[PDB]
Amino acid sequence: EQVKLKKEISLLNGVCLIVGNMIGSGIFVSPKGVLIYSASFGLSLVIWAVGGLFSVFGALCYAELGTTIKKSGASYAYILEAFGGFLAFIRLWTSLLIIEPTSQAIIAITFANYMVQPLFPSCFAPYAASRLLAAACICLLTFINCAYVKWGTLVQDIFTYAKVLALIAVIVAGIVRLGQGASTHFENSFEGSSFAVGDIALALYSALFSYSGWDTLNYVTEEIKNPERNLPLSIGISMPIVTIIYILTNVAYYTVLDMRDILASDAVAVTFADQIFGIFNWIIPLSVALSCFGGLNASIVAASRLFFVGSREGHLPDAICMIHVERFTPVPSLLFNGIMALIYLCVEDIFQLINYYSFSYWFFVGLSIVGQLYLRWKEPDRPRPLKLSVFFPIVFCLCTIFLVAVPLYSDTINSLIGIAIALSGLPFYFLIIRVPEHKRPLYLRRIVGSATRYLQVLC
Ligand SMILES: N[C@@H](CCCC[NH3+])C(=O)O
Repeated sequence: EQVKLKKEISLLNGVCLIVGNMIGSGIFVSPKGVLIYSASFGLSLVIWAVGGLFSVFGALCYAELGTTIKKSGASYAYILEAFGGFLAFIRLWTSLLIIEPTSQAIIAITFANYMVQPLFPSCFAPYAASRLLAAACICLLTFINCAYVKWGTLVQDIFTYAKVLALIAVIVAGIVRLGQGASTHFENSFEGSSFAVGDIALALYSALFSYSGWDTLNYVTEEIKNPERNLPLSIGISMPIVTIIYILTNVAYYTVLDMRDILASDAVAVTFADQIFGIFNWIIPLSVALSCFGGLNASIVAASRLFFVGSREGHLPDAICMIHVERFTPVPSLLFNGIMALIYLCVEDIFQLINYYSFSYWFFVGLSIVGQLYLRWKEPDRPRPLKLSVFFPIVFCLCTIFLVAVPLYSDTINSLIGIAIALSGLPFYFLIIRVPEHKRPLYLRRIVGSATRYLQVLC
């Protein structure tokens, strides 16, 4: 009965946090980032499959890591127990300022856009709506996750079911248009491609960037029923599902659209629909909005638990490690994440904020893998229920080196401002965190007063 974040995330709610968070407005809108560089369908599908394989290697690394550690945080519990503190600190701080607020605000804006879109198919949706609809979405998901976490897993479940239904719809349309005929785009000179170290590297980067989120279940891993089984099994059931969904929906696309109008189109699914569904060409913008809703709910669960864990370790203020008394949901962490996402709804060029945290994000996943190897070396006696091999940590450490080098020479000043964000986090750690609580002024008294006032949100 004691205040503890009860588990209540089954295997199904495990597969829905990963699949949900993963397939979101990635293959729905301009997924041709792997087609611009691999200028052919055959090479495009080969690079989809290869990026999927390498994301599977990363997800198996994280299954082993999350069954080894059994602490939520998913990049912050694996840097904190392998390395120490400071690096974990600037992983919560990068996720606190730039990574999680921006990603949630962008998913909210992209949900608003494609909710409104069937009304404004050619005209661009206004900036007044498509930001107020985004704030309504963020606030609704924060409230749904703040009331009952079973509600939050339910929302995630429903909208992941919607995602998979819509993508099965487009995949079925593609297979139909392939069986009846219409196989000109496919299997005929399929690979008049652009084999080149630059182009192949950038297409692999775009694919491996498109399967992100495989580490979403690891954020909520103190709340899984028997994590030892349900975390690796849910990851290993989610990753082939999402890889298959990706390569099949791209097959469909290529079968219907063409190399020309599949580029130079804003949201290629909303092009595919216009070519096939006809009068029901609004279903696909509706499904992009639903998939963005599922992805936003998963981002909110994961970010709320990242900040909760971060404050439980002493990094974020105590007020953020607090459960609700009767509902058992991290109310102050969720309010904080919602505050941050809504603040980042006021920014105009947020899709420009993407790239800083892009480099930093893959850096931190890499540092977590490096920490897994550090633990394999230093403590080869910790109970690891699922210990696969070293081959997967090694290959995905290499793939992380690649995914970190690509945005460091392509656009370097942005990644430098990302490192600047982490450096800006540094002073709080070297001046507030590392203080042993008995050197701070009556700022402590203010902090405790505020923490009590916010304790008056659980009662
Ligand atoms: N992978 C999702 C984004 C969620 C990953 C977490 N930042 C996408 O492809 O759009």
